[PDB]
Amino acid sequence: MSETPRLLFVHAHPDDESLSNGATIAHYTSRGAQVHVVTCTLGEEGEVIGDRWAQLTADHADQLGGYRIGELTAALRALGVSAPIYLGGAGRWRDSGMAGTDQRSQRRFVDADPRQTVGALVAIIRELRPHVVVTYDPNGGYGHPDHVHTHTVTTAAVAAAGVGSGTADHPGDPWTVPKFYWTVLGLSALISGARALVPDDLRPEWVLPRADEIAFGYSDDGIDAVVEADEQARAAKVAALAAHATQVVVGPTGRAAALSNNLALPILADEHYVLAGGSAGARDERGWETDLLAGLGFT
Amino acid sequence: MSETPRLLFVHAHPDDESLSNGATIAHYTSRGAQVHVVTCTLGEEGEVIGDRWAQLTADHADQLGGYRIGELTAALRALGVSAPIYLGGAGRWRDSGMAGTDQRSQRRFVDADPRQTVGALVAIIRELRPHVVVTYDPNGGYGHPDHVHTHTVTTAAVAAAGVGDPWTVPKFYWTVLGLSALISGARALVPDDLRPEWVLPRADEIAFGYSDDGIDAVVEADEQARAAKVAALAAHATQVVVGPTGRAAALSNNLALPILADEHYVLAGGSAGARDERGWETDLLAGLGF
Ligand SMILES: [Zn+2]
Ligand SMILES: [Zn+2]
Repeated sequence: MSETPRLLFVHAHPDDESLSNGATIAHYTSRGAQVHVVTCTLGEEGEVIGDRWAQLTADHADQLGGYRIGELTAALRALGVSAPIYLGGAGRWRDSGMAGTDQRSQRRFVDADPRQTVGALVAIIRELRPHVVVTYDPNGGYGHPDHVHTHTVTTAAVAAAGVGSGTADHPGDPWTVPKFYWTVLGLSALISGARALVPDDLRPEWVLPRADEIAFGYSDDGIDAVVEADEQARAAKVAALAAHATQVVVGPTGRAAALSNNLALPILADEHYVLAGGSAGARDERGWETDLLAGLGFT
Repeated sequence: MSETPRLLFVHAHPDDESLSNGATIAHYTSRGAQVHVVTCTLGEEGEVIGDRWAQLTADHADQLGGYRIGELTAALRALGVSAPIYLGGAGRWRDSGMAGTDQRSQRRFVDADPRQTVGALVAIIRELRPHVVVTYDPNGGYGHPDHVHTHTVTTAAVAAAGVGDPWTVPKFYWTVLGLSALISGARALVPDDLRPEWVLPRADEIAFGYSDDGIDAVVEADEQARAAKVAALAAHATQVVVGPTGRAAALSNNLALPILADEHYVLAGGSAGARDERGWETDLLAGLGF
């Protein structure tokens, strides 16, 4: 274990950390926890909002990933995290592209040698020795191929990290992650969130989404934990999303945001999780932990 | 010619603005002038110093140009310039690489249609109406293909901008290396100015230095401007490292170079103002009535 708590979030693209776990990250950094984010790709295949950087996309100059390094860096800082960590090194494994898009590249993350991807993340785990690790559920949240792959890699890495390896002269330093969570979308919290939005929250060109285009929400019964952050944490999440300016636009009141598809989304203080490995601590009347560190003895 | 002076520097790659003109840019912005820099490529084909960003290069992830946007932005801000301007839009025309090289892209600046490149720069000039424009000499300084191309495009644009909305650039300069100042700067360096891996230069590693009689103007830096130049170079961390005393720097080849605040120019168009005992203007704006 040790004295200051340590948490690790493993994501696919720049912005995933803020969209999924921004409020949770800021929550824990503000309480003196050591939090790191690992990002598995630079996001080379992203769309761009606005004209200024529009020629950086893969179908033009194809330089978007390098630009998003600065966005990620600023977003992490807003969340209280000091620097990005790109799996295998910045630029190692390329954004694999949205589902269904047939993509040309011989460096795609989904195609990468599991020995290398898993090996890279085992090293990070063993170095950082996180008490909590967080990543996507098996369907990668909304089904993005890198999200699914990030889940597969991270699951395998968590399993390998605590197992003895290395040679007689170079023994591994194994670390068994105490608690392993999937970050997931809470269906009910989202409905509540969308329903609380007023026209003043939206930009004129944004459309509210209907049931069908949203999406893959867990029921309260499928959820094991929540971090219910305060307004200071939520405002950090807002600032982190604003920093990903090519990817995400925050509305006039900071209550809502939208990606390039112009679907308005609420920016919530509550973030939900499924416990995939380890022992739960105390659960409330919903059956949820209210602290990812629960049972680990920091309180 | 509004009485606030307006200056435009046209460069090939991120860092060229600070290596060539950093002190001059800071000198003028600190004095309330309107200064802009146009950068013609993102520098996609650059090498990288250090391991952190090493896989960004064109023979790995090929994403370095997008990363260098932030380096340029920070460098510009250290010089008092609020934002980068990439010719034709960020990413329009690619870094063409060193001479002799070597690439898959057909978006190279050197191969670009003159109508588009010159057209783009003409629009910027008519928009900014600079009193002074600066770019490389005809050999592009040290001969980088993009630097030669930048000179060619800028020269064509300056000529075209004032022909029938039109702006005739009052004064057009080439930024050049001063031979004498480079020799003296190199000589003044001591091993403490360098980092472990760097090599002190000699009479050998010079090349394209202009003589004092071939120079028309100098902007002599005060300490605030030199310090801004040093901060700007430092911001281009993938390309340039400043030494421990801030008096020397080196690119990826590890050849130490003095950080010479005094920057020299050849008047390529327009009329000179007052010259000093060296035969040099000491202000690019000389004779324009500010
Ligand atoms: Zn993603
Ligand atoms: Zn250059």
